[PDB]
Amino acid sequence: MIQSQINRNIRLDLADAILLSKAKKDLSFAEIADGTGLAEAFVTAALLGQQALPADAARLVGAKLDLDEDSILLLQMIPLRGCIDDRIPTDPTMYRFYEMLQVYGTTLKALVHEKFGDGIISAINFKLDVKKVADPEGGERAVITLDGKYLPTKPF
Amino acid sequence: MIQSQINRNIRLDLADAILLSKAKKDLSFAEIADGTGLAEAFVTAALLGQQALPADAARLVGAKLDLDEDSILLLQMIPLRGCIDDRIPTDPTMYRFYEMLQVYGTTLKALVHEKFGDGIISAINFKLDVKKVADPEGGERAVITLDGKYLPTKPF
Amino acid sequence: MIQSQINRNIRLDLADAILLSKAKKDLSFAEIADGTGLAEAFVTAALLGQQALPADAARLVGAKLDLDEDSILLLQMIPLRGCIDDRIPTDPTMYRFYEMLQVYGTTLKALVHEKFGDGIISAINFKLDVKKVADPEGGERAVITLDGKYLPTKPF
Amino acid sequence: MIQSQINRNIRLDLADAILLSKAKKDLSFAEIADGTGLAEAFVTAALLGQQALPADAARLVGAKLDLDEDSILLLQMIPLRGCIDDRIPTDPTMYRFYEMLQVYGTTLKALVHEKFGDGIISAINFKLDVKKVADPEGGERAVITLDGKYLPTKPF
Amino acid sequence: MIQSQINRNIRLDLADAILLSKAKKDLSFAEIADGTGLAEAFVTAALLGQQALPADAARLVGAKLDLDEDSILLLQMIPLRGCIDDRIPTDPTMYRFYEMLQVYGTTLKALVHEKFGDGIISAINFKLDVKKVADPEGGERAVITLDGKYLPTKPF
Amino acid sequence: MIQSQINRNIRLDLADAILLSKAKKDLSFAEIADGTGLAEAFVTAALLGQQALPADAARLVGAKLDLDEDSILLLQMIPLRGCIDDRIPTDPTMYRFYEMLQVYGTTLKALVHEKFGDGIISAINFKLDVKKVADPEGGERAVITLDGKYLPTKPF
Amino acid sequence: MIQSQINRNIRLDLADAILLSKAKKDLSFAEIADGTGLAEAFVTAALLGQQALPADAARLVGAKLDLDEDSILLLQMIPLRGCIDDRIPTDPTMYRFYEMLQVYGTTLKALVHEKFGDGIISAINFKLDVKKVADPEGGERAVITLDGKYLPTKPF
Amino acid sequence: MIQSQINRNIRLDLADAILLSKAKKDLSFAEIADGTGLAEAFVTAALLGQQALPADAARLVGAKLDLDEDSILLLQMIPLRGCIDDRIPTDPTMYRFYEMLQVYGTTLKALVHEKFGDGIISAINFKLDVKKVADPEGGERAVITLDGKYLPTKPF
Amino acid sequence: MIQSQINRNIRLDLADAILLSKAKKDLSFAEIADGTGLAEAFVTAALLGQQALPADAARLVGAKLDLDEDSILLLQMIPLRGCIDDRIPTDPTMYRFYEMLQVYGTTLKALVHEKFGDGIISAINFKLDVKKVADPEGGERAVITLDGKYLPTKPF
Amino acid sequence: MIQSQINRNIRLDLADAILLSKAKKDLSFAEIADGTGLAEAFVTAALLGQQALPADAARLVGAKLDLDEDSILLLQMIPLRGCIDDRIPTDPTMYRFYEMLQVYGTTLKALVHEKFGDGIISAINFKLDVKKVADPEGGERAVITLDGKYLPTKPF
Repeated sequence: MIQSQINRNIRLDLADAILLSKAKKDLSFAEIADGTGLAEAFVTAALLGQQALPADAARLVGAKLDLDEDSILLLQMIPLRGCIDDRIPTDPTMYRFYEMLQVYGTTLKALVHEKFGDGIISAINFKLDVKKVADPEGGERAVITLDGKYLPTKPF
Repeated sequence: MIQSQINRNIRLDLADAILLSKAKKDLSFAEIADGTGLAEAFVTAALLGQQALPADAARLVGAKLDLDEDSILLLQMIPLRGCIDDRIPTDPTMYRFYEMLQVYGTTLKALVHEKFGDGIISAINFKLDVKKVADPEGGERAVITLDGKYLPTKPF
Repeated sequence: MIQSQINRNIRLDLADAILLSKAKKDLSFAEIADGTGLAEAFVTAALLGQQALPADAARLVGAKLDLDEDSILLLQMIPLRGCIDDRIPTDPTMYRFYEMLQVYGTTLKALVHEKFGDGIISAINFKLDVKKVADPEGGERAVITLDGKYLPTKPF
Repeated sequence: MIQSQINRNIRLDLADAILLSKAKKDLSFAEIADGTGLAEAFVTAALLGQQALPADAARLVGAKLDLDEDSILLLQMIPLRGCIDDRIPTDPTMYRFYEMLQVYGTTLKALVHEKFGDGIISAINFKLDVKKVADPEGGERAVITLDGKYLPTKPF
Repeated sequence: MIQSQINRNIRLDLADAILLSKAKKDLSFAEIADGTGLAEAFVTAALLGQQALPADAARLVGAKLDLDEDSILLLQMIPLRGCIDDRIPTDPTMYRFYEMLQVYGTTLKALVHEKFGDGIISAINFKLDVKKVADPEGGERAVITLDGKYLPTKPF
Repeated sequence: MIQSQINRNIRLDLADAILLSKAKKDLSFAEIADGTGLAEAFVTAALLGQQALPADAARLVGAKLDLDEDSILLLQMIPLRGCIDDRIPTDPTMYRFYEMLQVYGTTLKALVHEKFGDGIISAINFKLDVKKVADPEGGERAVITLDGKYLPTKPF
Repeated sequence: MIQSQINRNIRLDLADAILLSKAKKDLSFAEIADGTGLAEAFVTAALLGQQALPADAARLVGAKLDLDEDSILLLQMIPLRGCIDDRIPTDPTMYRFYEMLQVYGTTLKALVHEKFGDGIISAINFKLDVKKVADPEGGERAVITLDGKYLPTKPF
Repeated sequence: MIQSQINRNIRLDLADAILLSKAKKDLSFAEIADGTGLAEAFVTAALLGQQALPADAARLVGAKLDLDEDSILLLQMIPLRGCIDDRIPTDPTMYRFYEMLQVYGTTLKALVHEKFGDGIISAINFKLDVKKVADPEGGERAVITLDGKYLPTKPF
Repeated sequence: MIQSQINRNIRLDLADAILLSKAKKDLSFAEIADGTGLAEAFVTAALLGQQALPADAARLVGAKLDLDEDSILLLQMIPLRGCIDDRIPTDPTMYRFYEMLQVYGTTLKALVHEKFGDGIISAINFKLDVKKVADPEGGERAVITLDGKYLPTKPF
Repeated sequence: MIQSQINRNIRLDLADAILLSKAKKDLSFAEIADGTGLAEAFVTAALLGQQALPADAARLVGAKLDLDEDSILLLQMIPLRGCIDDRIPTDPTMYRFYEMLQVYGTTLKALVHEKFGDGIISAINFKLDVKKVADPEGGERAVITLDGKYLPTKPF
């Protein structure tokens, strides 16, 4: 894929249409990603404008959601990424993930440098997943796994 | 503990002093936390101004770091949390965790509502840890586990 | 249930249409909510894009307001919450509630930690109500009750 | 009292000193306010730089906290109010009250206009209290009462 | 009136249309307010989306400006107030009033507290008028009178 | 006077010192300005860093407040004006004047152009005063007079 | 003229239409202003939404650009001024004039107070012109002249 | 020559010291620059932290102001330029030059491209001066000349 | 030539249309620029709203992309430049170039002043290109060359 | 190196001390880096707080600049990176590199995706250098080479 976007509004407008069609068909994101060979977090992110789908997956989810030909093509374009309206989320569900950064951001830095060294944990060579588990005290917990490659910073 | 702070600069200035003492003594965060009974991410976060240490743990790390009495008291105080200087990190290592939110924030929201329902994954009833694993294609990866309670949003 | 929004403009545009119909029909929020079994503050918030209505209540309020079938479906979706245009309200009526945070925010923090411990008063396990009472000295007062669960922050 | 401040840092620096004295003396805000004749939220807000104490209460809390003469006088000055560092709190405890505004701000406006009319609920002719109660489902809740005069907006 | 707005763009778009009709009809704000019994500043503010007109005044100004019935209803709605695009005016005429705040804002605070005590001068229980007077040095001056009730901040 | 400042912190730091001395001596702004031949609002603004005092008034207020020689010189310097910490006041007393601009800013623009024409009402050739009067409904009111030269905008 | 605007987008949308007509007709701003009796900077500013044209000039440039009657009327309206999208220009050509203020802003203040006294150089009683001259070392230079009335700040 | 600064606070603190010395010695910027062969705008900007002085000029002005040897050296370093505290000036005298950009910024762009072509008028190959002239209608005017080289933007 | 834009949205909307046509036709930027005689970075920048194409190149790329006549004209106008939506990129690919300025911006300043002197490296007399090369350790690298004229800052 | 910083001010204050010592000693960055075996851009960045020096290089440059032992240790710690005071540079020399992003940011994205695919050019696996070359039309140019590894974004 060599085609890319520069205005996030195009794919994000498509995301809204996808969500409406998805709600009318009573579909889940697991169901949509089923048969694509791709993880639910990757396929979901693509629908929401933050990843590009291969052609085969794009045609599959486009059929499932009744998308027109322009929209199936748009899902394959490399996006202009950035899902937050204005830098800091207002939505409580999204905000809690930002709050984890406000509380543990420097701890993440410190422990990455202690265990790996100078450099970063990648957000590109990177996998994400969300699992629901029982809480032994009652209720449920989300176990969200961030799996990123360590890239070192060395002198040159 | 019923005492709390309102100006983050006090605990963050202490953090800078802790970090210099820690460097002079060639100490790691894992070995500072050893013997506290507490996870390294929790103890590290406390040193960096973002959690309160129980008294026994505050005295132990204070001994290792040669902290004065006011500093050992300060580590026990409930902090004014917020480790980011100005809302968005400049540091590449912490920025990548912000970028995961810019790319996957809406996917996290969508999958949380899919698997749990309306509501939030807690940043309060919450544990995190960082593990280093080998990348089968070469190098190292960080597996960062966010483990939060689901709190539902229901009508009233 | 499992469907959710990512762009607040969809439900906020619906709220504008809802307010027009409500005004044209000379309806109050109390009487739109009457018969739903849900509190006026919850139903009002849903109309204004900040909560999801159960199917039975969305159908009922949609009949009262002559909403099309897509609008009744949108009311049931889990919203992308955040009602303030740009972080700080300009409207005097909403600004006063922000001002109470500028004046008493640190007092709320201090007294919450004093009475409960480290942690938060939840905005999720949470309800509020607005009550009109007579002022003994003349005129009327609003008694706005914020009722949230204490969630402790514990070492791990 | 006709003396007032223009730079919040003077009283906020004093607040930090008060908090350290309070912690060294193992005092609660309820204990400090006992005997002043004033509500704990009012006295606490004054200590934290957001209200002015009458002379007798200033002298009393200054004895309890072993404050010097300049500090006792500062507590009686009318403050430059505003406790939030930079408009939006970073601290989770304080942030939850902001989130209440992001979710319910327009509902509070709508319900205030429906029950009272055009105008505002006052943040000046206004009392606040925080009450710890049992959660009937288990645990504890905060019942926070905002009690403000209705001021109408009428043509002229 | 119990109906209120949450999106200022609706009444502001109406204001743009009102101003065009006013310009085509060569009308002044003084002429439009004549016969309403309401001050020109109040009626003007309502046209520009910042006040609500009573029904009789809305019908009279609507006849003068040839407004449709939806527009006449909208003028009676309680607005989402806030006339400044983005917090600080760009327009020189409006900016000068902001600059008066930058220069005299702390003086206004200091003199209010000196003459009245702790508290505010209300922007709600409030009247405003603009008068043209001759400058004895040549030219003209505006005398703009801000008339607000004092509301005291008292201990509780 | 040809000397001017470029960093407001110098004169604002002086202002804090002036306020402490003023408080210790139980002085009002009205009596500090007594005998200067200058209006209380002008003298007060100079003490608070927003105007320059002539040498005679600077010595006169400097004696009343027991200011050192450098301070009396500073009060004569042309200031770097701007009393608001960060663009929008947090203090309720100053905020209300900002809110009057949010509600009536466009009304003030419209009425200025109607009565005078294109141009501005000056904040430079400008005087203000604060008067305390009875509220005929009960209580007290402030009548704040803004008196500014009309400067026309003309084609060239 | 007593008619004014409050939303800059109306005249800025007109400016875009003017620019398209001007490009299609191969006209310069000098040619458009020729015959108006007005300086090219003033007429150009009016076309771009920042000044008001007298009626004779409005009709003339309207004929040159084949504008409709609503547009010719809009050009006569007193504008809501402010041509910069979001406070700081992104465009290099416009940014250089902002950079001149970042480098020389305090020097301009200092030199104005030294030559004139306390007060301002007016942006209202003000003329601007752009002159192209040869660079004696090769190339071309712009000599831009800012010609503003000095308005003194005097005690009262 | 080759030494440069990265923190504007160091030279801006030096500027404050220079202004205090200058005020005590009753010096003007014209007299300080006298004998340097450099324009008063250039020397003044250097004192205020926005240009570098040659060694001969730096010792010369340093002797007039009784600067220590570290200060004379600092004046010769290449500065981190930027005199505005926070992007938009609060001071009325400096604000007027920003307002000229809000009013004429796009006119300056349009006339530069008309007279010269695509590209910029330089703020680096650039000179400015401030001249006082008489206003034939009474009073005084400042003529500020901005003189910058045209650098073209050409295809490659 | 002499025509220029003031609202970036016009050319940026055209960019979106170009990208859609480009993807439908399976074209690369390299192929679109082929035959123009112009570098691929310059032509691409023009398509994306940030440069002006000469007439012959505009017609060539217009034919390739099946653009209408208004669009071919628009591509020849001098743009209102600025491709970043809100100052700091959200997109990871664009953000890495901002991060190189956060890490190396003061080093670039320091080394420019050491090797060249006071002044700037031009962004106007400026060429850039992107080259794909083998990584000697495995994989691919981008070698991005910024080639700008040095403009000195000298006294006047 | 497992030690890291969380507050950039510590290393940036050290950078200012380094720059003063460097200026007093008439040293260039090239000669400070000479004998380290490290590139001038890397050593310079470390001195300015944006990289970590290995122990041998830290001791060598510490000797050259007469740094104390705490400072030599600080240069070895992994920094909290971010050299720009407030997100967008004010300094002209630094700003030109930001302007290159405003003009070419979307072109860089487009050409990276065209030549490499989805993903990023690394700012971590990354080197840069600054070279002076003669301009054949007269004067000098800077050739700044940004050399980063391509990291692909692949489906998972």
